[PDB]
Amino acid sequence: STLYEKLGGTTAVDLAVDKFYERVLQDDRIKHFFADVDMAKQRAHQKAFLTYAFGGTDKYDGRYMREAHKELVENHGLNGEHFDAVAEDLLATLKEMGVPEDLIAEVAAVAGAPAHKRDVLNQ
Ligand code: HEM
Ligand SMILES: O=S([O-])[O-]
Repeated sequence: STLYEKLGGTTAVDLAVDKFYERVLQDDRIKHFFADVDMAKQRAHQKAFLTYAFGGTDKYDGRYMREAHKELVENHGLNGEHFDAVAEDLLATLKEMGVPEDLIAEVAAVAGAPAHKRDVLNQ
């Protein structure tokens, strides 16, 4: 039911979040969206993205998502291409960790949920 059950406990979740953070950090498509934020904050974001994706959606109200990403949309040019890149990066990380493909699809449908994409992009 929770993230730690899905992935096999606290080490495993740390592994997932660290790998995801590392991949986004190296991704020239999206790294500039975090340029005005420190490294702990960037990590906390990848944790939040992953947590959401695994189905702790309820922590993140769409109204809060709209507001949280508004400056990205208005000031950094955030668009659907960038959105898809973060989601892609998560799935690549999970695949590298050995996460079963059925779990990967579950999380991909949540991470790329049209309602969430609309909120994040302020559409
Ligand atoms: C998609 C699954 C998605 C969610 C969920 C999400 C959450 C989220 C929250 C809760 C914050 C607020 C953090 C705070 O402490 O104020 C937040 C912040 C930022 N996000 Fe995000 N976010 C999701 C998706 C995306 C995507 C696709 C991008 C693309 C670059 C992105 C970016 C950012 C940025 C930048 C911030 C602000 C900096 C930060 O505080 O981390 N998010 N997001
Ligand atoms: O231990 S938490 O900051 O991923």
